[PDB]
Formats: sequence, C-alpha cells, structure tokens
Amino acid sequence: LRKTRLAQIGTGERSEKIRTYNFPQSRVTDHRIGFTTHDLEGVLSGHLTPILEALKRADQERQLAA
RNA sequence: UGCCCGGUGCCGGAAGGUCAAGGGGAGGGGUGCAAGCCCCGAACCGAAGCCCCGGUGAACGGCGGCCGUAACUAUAACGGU
Ligand SMILES: [Mg+2]
Ligand SMILES: [Mg+2]
Ligand SMILES: [Mg+2]
Ligand SMILES: [Mg+2]
Ligand SMILES: [Mg+2]
Ligand SMILES: [Mg+2]
Ligand SMILES: [Mg+2]
Ligand SMILES: [Mg+2]
Ligand SMILES: [Mg+2]
Ligand SMILES: [Mg+2]
Ligand SMILES: [Mg+2]
Ligand SMILES: [Mg+2]
Ligand SMILES: [Mg+2]
Ligand SMILES: [Mg+2]
Ligand SMILES: [Mg+2]
Repeated sequence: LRKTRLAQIGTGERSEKIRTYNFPQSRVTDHRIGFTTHDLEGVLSGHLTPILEALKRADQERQLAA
C-alpha cells in the first residue's frame, strides 16, 4: 500500500505533473499524451470523459508490437 | 530527591456542636393522723476525648482513562472530553 502510492503520488512537487489546470488560459492539459481541451469549467464540473478516452486510445497504443 | 494534605497519623486552634461523674431541683411518686421520712426527676451549669477549622512528606501513603489531529505510510509536539 505504501510503495504503490510513491509511484502514483511521489514527491508531489510542481514537476511530476500529470495534468495542468491553468485558469488564465482556460486549458486542461494531459502532458503524458498531449491531449488538451479548453473547457476548464466543464472539465472541473465533471466532464473528464474526453481526457480519459483520449488517454484510452493512447493506452492500447502502448501495445503496438513489432 | 518532583507533584498530591481529600482519608490516616501528628502539630496548632480560650469559638461552636456532642459528651461522664457532680451541681441544680421545675414538677412527679410511695408512706404516715401529722410533723416528716423515702424514691423519681425537666430546663440549666459541667473536662478530656471525638466532631469541626487550619498546618504538616527524609509523616502512613498516593502519583488516570477514552477520542481526534502534521508534505507517503507511520507517529503525534497540538486539541477535546
Ligand atoms: Mg495527604
Ligand atoms: Mg489537611
Ligand atoms: Mg492530613
Ligand atoms: Mg475526619
Ligand atoms: Mg488537637
Ligand atoms: Mg442528681
Ligand atoms: Mg441532687
Ligand atoms: Mg404545681
Ligand atoms: Mg398522702
Ligand atoms: Mg471539650
Ligand atoms: Mg482537614
Ligand atoms: Mg519524596
Ligand atoms: Mg498505601
Ligand atoms: Mg492514599
Ligand atoms: Mg496523515
């Protein structure tokens, strides 16, 4: 339970980031794949379905073999 | 060589409360023709001791429980009761 979190959370510093919610530019960016929407209000309201799907397609495009 | 004098001990306290013998003798009783003789007996005065008020530990002794809370988990300096 402990070592697993240190893979997920880690140091929690400004780096190590998975997603930026920069209110100035109304942007939510998943830096690990490059998908960025611009509905920072709807995303924060709970419409995270596109970000999960856009990671889902790049999730099996982690299984591209030979 | 710390904190606790509520209990026990000891020390201090001419007040107060309780308290024996004794003092007191309201008012009762027995007996006698009577004068009397004989018993009972309220209030009230009346020590120490105990009660009561303090002090006292190198006097007898005694020195808690539960719940919550911090940049990973853990822990809890902190808080509540
Ligand atoms: Mg004591
Ligand atoms: Mg005392
Ligand atoms: Mg004492
Ligand atoms: Mg006593
Ligand atoms: Mg004394
Ligand atoms: Mg008498
Ligand atoms: Mg007399
Ligand atoms: Mg008369
Ligand atoms: Mg007569
Ligand atoms: Mg006395
Ligand atoms: Mg006392
Ligand atoms: Mg001592
Ligand atoms: Mg003892
Ligand atoms: Mg004791
Ligand atoms: Mg914690």
